[PDB]
Amino acid sequence: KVFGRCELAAAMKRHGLDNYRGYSLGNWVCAAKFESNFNTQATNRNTDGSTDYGILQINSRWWCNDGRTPGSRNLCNIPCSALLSSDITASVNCAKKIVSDGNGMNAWVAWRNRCKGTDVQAWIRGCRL
Ligand SMILES: CC(=O)N[C@@H]1[C@@H](O)[C@H](O[C@@H]2O[C@H](CO)[C@@H](O[C@@H]3O[C@H](CO)[C@@H](O)[C@H](O)[C@H]3NC(C)=O)[C@H](O)[C@H]2NC(C)=O)[C@@H](CO)O[C@H]1O
Ligand SMILES: [Cl-]
Ligand SMILES: [Cl-]
Ligand code: NA
Repeated sequence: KVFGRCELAAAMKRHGLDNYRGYSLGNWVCAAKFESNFNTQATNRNTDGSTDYGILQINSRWWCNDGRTPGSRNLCNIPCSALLSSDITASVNCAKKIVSDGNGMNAWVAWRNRCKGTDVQAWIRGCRL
């Protein structure tokens, strides 16, 4: 599924991401825009052999099992394919674990480089929330 901006904002709000660990909703919508262009099916392979999955591009070396990232952990206890679903529940639940892990949203390179320190509330302007 390719979400609309406000559609995704509303879905993320319902799943408790607004102000989760202090990150306003706009941060999460911004991170999803630049990680995946709002496409739940996005995948990208990294040089270390791990793969990033889904709307928040969650990485298979630490967070999910895809059967081909040797010596990886599965800290979210889920197959990486669960993260590609049109239902964002699995991605959100896993992201909550990632963002609690100490480095905050800096775990998302696109958030660090393209969202951090910007006017992120712009990502939710015009949305009925
Ligand atoms: C969205 C996504 O999948 N992002 C990936 C990043 O998570 C990943 O960076 C490394 O991720 C983990 C968690 O953010 C870090 O491990 C933790 O680091 C803290 C701080 O040092 C430490 O206190 C924790 O105990 C430790 N926990 C565990 C379980 O390991 C790790 O430090 C991150 N970065 C580095 C440079 O090590 C990167 C790199 O694989 O990929 C993203 O896609
Ligand atoms: Cl907000
Ligand atoms: Cl933080
Ligand atoms: Na993993």
